[PDB]
Amino acid sequence: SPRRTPQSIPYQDLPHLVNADGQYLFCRYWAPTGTPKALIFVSHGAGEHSGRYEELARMLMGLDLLVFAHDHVGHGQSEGERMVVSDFHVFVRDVLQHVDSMQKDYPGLPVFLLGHSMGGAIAILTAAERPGHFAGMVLISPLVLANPESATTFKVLAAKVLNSVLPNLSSGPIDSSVLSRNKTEVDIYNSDPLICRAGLKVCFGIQLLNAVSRVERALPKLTVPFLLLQGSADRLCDSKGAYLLMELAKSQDKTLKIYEGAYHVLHKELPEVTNSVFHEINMWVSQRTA
Ligand SMILES: O=C(c1ccc2nc(-c3cnccc3C3(C4CCC4)CC3)oc2c1)N1CCN(c2nc3nc(Cl)ccc3o2)CC1
Repeated sequence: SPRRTPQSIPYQDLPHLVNADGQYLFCRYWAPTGTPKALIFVSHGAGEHSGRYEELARMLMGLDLLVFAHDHVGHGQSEGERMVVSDFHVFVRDVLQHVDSMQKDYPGLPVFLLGHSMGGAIAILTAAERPGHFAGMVLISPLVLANPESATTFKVLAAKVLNSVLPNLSSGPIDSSVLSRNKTEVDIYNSDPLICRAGLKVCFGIQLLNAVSRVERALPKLTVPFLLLQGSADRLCDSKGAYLLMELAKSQDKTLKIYEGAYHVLHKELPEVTNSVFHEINMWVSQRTA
């Protein structure tokens, strides 16, 4: 009987890739009609999925890039216990597998990464693993420094799980309303059956803590060009992290745009913010694929 997504759709009916642990990842592609100028992988965040990037991906495809993505293990239409990961590096390993597969299929093209939130930490660690190989990285509110208060509170729970055997302990859910000022986008997020909005399993939050630690160690060695988009009112990925990334990265091509008063999900924020975000990514990628 065929392997099916967690929503019961046979993988044989969907674009997919099998990762190094034998788990099926659901994949998406947006390719232009002409010859592609470059490849770009879209790296989604915690609890969400690649389908949330439809509009951004179609904009990038319109610049003649071949955009590709997958749902990370434990997310969306990919396999794995929901919101569990044996180690955070699994996400990076799987991105690298998909990139390597695509570069075989479409050789000679430069490859970019775009990542948001947890997906931005994944993007940072992916570029850091392959210094010199990626042409550029677009980061929308990447997880660099967590909100200090939320992180300290969580670290209490983390102390229980790290010192005891408590496999089912969970944090309280994040309030989706404090992550975008656009109430319609919040309602869409709350309506999407592929989003996990349950409280975070403490074991997974521990891997996010590992992600923050690894990102810190990676920054002084990062050299990839990057565009960094950050809201000043981000209640999850603290803006201090974006400033620290600008300061500590060794990249010779680094740009920060701060959106004053904007919340975390900048590409699903108020129209004037999101329109700027799309425009600024368009300009930055166009200039680096000319
Ligand atoms: O990638 C992440 C993401 C990043 C980092 C996180 N950290 C925790 C977390 C959860 N529980 C306890 C503690 C924590 C900590 C971590 C840091 C180490 C421990 C912050 C203390 O959850 C996170 C989630 N996201 C992207 C998708 N997502 C979204 N998309 C949305 N679109 C709209 Cl329109 C409205 C709303 C939305 O929300 C949600 C955000």
